[PDB]
Amino acid sequence: YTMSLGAENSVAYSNNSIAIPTNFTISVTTEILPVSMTKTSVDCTMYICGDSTECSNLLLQYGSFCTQLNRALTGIAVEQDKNTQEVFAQVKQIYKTPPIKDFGGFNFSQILPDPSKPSKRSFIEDLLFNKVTLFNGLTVLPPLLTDEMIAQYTSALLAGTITSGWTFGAGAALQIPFPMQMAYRFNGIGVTQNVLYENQKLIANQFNSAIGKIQDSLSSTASALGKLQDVVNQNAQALNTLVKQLSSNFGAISSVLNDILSRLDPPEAEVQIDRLITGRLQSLQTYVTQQLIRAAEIRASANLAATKMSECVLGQSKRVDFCGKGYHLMSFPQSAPHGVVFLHVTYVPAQEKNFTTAPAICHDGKAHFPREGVFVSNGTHWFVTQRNFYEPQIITTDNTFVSGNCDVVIGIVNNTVYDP
Amino acid sequence: SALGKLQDVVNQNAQALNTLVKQLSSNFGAISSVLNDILSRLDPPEAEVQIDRLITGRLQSLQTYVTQQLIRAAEIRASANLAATKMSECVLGQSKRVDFCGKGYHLMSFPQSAPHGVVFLHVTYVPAQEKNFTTAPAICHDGKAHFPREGVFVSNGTHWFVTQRNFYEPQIITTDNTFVSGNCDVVIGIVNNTVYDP
Amino acid sequence: LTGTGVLTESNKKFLPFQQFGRDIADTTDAVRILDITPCSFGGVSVITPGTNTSNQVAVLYQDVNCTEVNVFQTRAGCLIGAEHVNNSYECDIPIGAGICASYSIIAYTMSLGAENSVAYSNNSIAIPTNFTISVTTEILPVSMTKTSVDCTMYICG
Amino acid sequence: DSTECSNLLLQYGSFCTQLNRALTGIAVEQDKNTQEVFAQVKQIYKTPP
Ligand SMILES: *[C@@H]1O[C@H](CO)[C@@H](O)[C@H](O)[C@H]1NC(C)=O
Ligand SMILES: *[C@@H]1O[C@H](CO)[C@@H](O)[C@H](O)[C@H]1NC(C)=O
Ligand SMILES: *[C@@H]1O[C@H](CO)[C@@H](O)[C@H](O)[C@H]1NC(C)=O
Ligand SMILES: *[C@@H]1O[C@H](CO)[C@@H](O)[C@H](O)[C@H]1NC(C)=O
Ligand SMILES: *[C@@H]1O[C@H](CO)[C@@H](O)[C@H](O)[C@H]1NC(C)=O
Ligand SMILES: *[C@@H]1O[C@H](CO)[C@@H](O)[C@H](O)[C@H]1NC(C)=O
Ligand SMILES: *[C@@H]1O[C@H](CO)[C@@H](O)[C@H](O)[C@H]1NC(C)=O
Ligand SMILES: *[C@@H]1O[C@H](CO)[C@@H](O)[C@H](O)[C@H]1NC(C)=O
Ligand SMILES: *[C@@H]1O[C@H](CO)[C@@H](O)[C@H](O)[C@H]1NC(C)=O
Ligand SMILES: *[C@@H]1O[C@H](CO)[C@@H](O)[C@H](O)[C@H]1NC(C)=O
Ligand SMILES: *[C@@H]1O[C@H](CO)[C@@H](O)[C@H](O)[C@H]1NC(C)=O
Ligand SMILES: *[C@@H]1O[C@H](CO)[C@@H](O)[C@H](O)[C@H]1NC(C)=O
Ligand SMILES: *[C@@H]1O[C@H](CO)[C@@H](O)[C@H](O)[C@H]1NC(C)=O
Ligand SMILES: *[C@@H]1O[C@H](CO)[C@@H](O)[C@H](O)[C@H]1NC(C)=O
Repeated sequence: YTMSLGAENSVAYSNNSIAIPTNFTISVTTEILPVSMTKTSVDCTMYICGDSTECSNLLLQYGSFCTQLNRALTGIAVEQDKNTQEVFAQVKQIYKTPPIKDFGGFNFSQILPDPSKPSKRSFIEDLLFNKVTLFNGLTVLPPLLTDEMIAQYTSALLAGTITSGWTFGAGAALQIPFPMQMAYRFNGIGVTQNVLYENQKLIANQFNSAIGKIQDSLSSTASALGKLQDVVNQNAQALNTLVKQLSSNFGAISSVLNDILSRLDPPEAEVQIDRLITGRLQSLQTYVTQQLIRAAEIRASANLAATKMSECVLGQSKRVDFCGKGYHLMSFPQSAPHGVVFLHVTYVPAQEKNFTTAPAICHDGKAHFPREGVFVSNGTHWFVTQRNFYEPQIITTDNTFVSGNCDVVIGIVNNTVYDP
Repeated sequence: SALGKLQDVVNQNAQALNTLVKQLSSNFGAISSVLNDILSRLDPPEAEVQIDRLITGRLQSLQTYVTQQLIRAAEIRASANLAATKMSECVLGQSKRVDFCGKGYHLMSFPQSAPHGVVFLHVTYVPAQEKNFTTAPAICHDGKAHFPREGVFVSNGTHWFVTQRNFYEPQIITTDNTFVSGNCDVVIGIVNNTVYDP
Repeated sequence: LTGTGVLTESNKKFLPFQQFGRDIADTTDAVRILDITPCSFGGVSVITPGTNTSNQVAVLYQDVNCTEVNVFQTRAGCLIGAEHVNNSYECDIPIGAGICASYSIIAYTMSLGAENSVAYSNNSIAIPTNFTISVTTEILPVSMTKTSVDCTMYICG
Repeated sequence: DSTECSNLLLQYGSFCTQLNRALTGIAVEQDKNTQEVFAQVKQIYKTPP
């Protein structure tokens, strides 16, 4: 068929009509970002020749490409370590969650470290690790930061986020009861603190339900970590392709160097060695170039991940869709085998209602504009509310300001303004 | 080693050029690394065979160097895009992004030149001398719940004040800097207090 | 068929018509039944606190269980010449697998940072009473040397 | 379409698969770039008459 771009709808746009939500949704979405890849070291002399002195002699008379390839691979490994350090080792102190989990009904046991010691990983981290499944001079250099240390970094970041908000990302951590932290975050997205202080129980229940939906999605729905799996698969495919190319004839009489040496005279043996060296060296050049390109891509992804950690996790971001769809509230990091997972907690408007607006109010031959919010009328009664939530208030001189007469404003209506 | 990044960049470039020069004087499987001796010693068929071999080797070395230079140029372009962005919203303005231009609340930045790069001196605000106070989500007065317009309600042990979030400026609770948004029967943590009406 | 490696008793079962056995990469693995496993090999790294600070060095064999050949064993391989201390310091020379070295040469596990527990409780906040103006230096390369190579002159001369 | 090329390339290796995989990955990446840049919404809104 021809793919459909999405649902087709027409929005009722009028010069005196607005739609304001009367309810909200706390939605938790998951974002996957690769942070690093496997550190592979290739010994060029061992790969091309395989501990044969004569092939090594012909290689060293050929040139110094081996040093260049080793330097490139070493630089790739150090870049991977730096990527891991920059994404994870950001906070200079390891914060510990207090034993009394009094977060005003906001459950966090699914992302907090489990006291039962499952390698000091949260239950979500355990599912993330379990969901992804991971001789010729080819070695795998272990990462500098172990999985437990990465988990401890994530736990410290998460504990600092809960117990201090964004204060610990800008200096010394300052304790906050985590309810006024949510009130501050609501203030950041344009919602007054009264919404939280009226619907705290509902907000906590919705947040726990969203975490549970993430629980079910990670438990049942597979292929949720497609990016990390794709990175691992590409690296494994490239390595396997190099391994397969090790046993190519390249125009020689045999792909086994030892067989050539034990069968053929030194002049013809060395010309066959030259052919094999040319082929294997070209294959290694191709592999190193692809590895460098992939390392650059992974470095860009890790820079993006570090920016997301610093902006979404250590604070509240006003950037649209940078930390999840909707008005971003907070983010929680979770460790992944070769990357990171961001649980973005966001505010989504819902349950909308029609209203009639007016730019200003003409009262006593004067134009009154709202300080913050918008003028809305249901039926024949006029009120002022806030943009992101329907909280009507009586129009009063305190929350409105006067600017000129009501002759130049287009769309102004006649209404009374209460003077207290 | 304060300017270690620029030093690393110039060292990498110098190493690449030095490696190219060294590879120029490599045998590449021929009889000698010099071409004039090949001309003066061999007959035209063998001479052109050795010249072809040397051309192939040097062409491979030059392509390797060019590819490395292209990768490094892409990385430097990314770094320069980052630098231009940092200049754009940290020198030409104030950035609200966390840790983009310094550890702490960024105030302003100053750019300075460098032999092959730029250096940003980020002036940032860092809180210090933290003190512990007793808080409440709202204040109950005349059967009504009062919330601060901006800031937070704190208590020093006996009296309740309202201050700002990033600094301690305690002020008496007043109807001017507080707003009423309901009663005291729904707010968790409500604390009874009086609000001065001027 | 000539080669270098270690002959080992094989638990795999061959067939009467089968003589050689090759695993992935089409390389010889088992020969008639004896398994061929090449002897241990790997890289050699040197850990030094710099020539001026000291003349002492430690040798790290990566991916080699060097019990066959001050000895420490880590997931990154084995280390010779360093005394294992059970303290926790900031990493100075990154060895790998969470293990670093510092100056006698000691090897330890990385200290992730100062550990403190925020005094988190309801109706309690921490508010600063003073400010600090901090200037932080950040360095970003903007450009590199523009080099032009004439291929005709370089290759031929 | 010469059999000698196939004969001399089957022993040369599997570079053709590498190049095809690289080009396929590039093509998939461009499709993803367009998809990410242009499909920021899932509803096709229409301007009122
Ligand atoms: C908002 O939705 C929740 C259920 O999601 C409901 O319990 C609540 O009453 C709604 N709010 C209003 C004002 O109707
Ligand atoms: C949080 O959820 C876990 C299991 O989902 C439960 O054991 C725990 O009691 C919950 N905490 C609160 C405060 O409800
Ligand atoms: C309210 O708005 C919706 C969509 O914005 C529209 O379909 C509906 O007709 C409006 N209702 C009234 C009474 O205008
Ligand atoms: C409009 O809504 C307000 C709610 O504040 C209510 O007091 C008023 O009666 C409503 N007017 C009409 C005409 O429904
Ligand atoms: C909206 O447009 C209509 C034309 O259909 C006009 O009669 C009306 O005065 C306009 N109202 C405002 C507030 O602009
Ligand atoms: C508002 O009232 C004034 C005075 O009664 C009148 O001149 C004007 O036409 C009214 N405006 C509207 C929009 O009804
Ligand atoms: C009191 O303040 C200190 C520093 O000012 C802070 O680190 C601590 O969390 C606070 N709470 C205590 C000691 O209960
Ligand atoms: C709190 O401060 C007020 C005035 O700033 C003072 O009257 C009172 O004695 C103080 N109480 C304590 C316990 O420090
Ligand atoms: C704080 O929590 C304790 C129990 O942990 C409770 O007794 C107290 O009433 C709470 N105070 C406020 C202001 O929420
Ligand atoms: C606040 O005062 C009202 C009446 O004056 C009383 O009913 C209520 O229990 C008081 N609350 C507290 C926390 O003292
Ligand atoms: C170490 O540094 C010193 C002074 O900085 C210098 O003289 C020496 O050459 C360096 N290395 C050696 C060989 O000690
Ligand atoms: C080395 O081998 C011994 C026994 O052969 C084993 O106990 C030890 O775990 C190995 N060391 C490592 C981690 O390579
Ligand atoms: C740490 O290591 C030392 C020496 O390796 C050993 O005595 C013991 O396992 C640990 N010592 C202490 C005091 O924990
Ligand atoms: C704040 O620190 C400065 C020095 O940085 C000092 O002069 C001043 O007395 C301090 N202020 C307070 C209120 O302690």
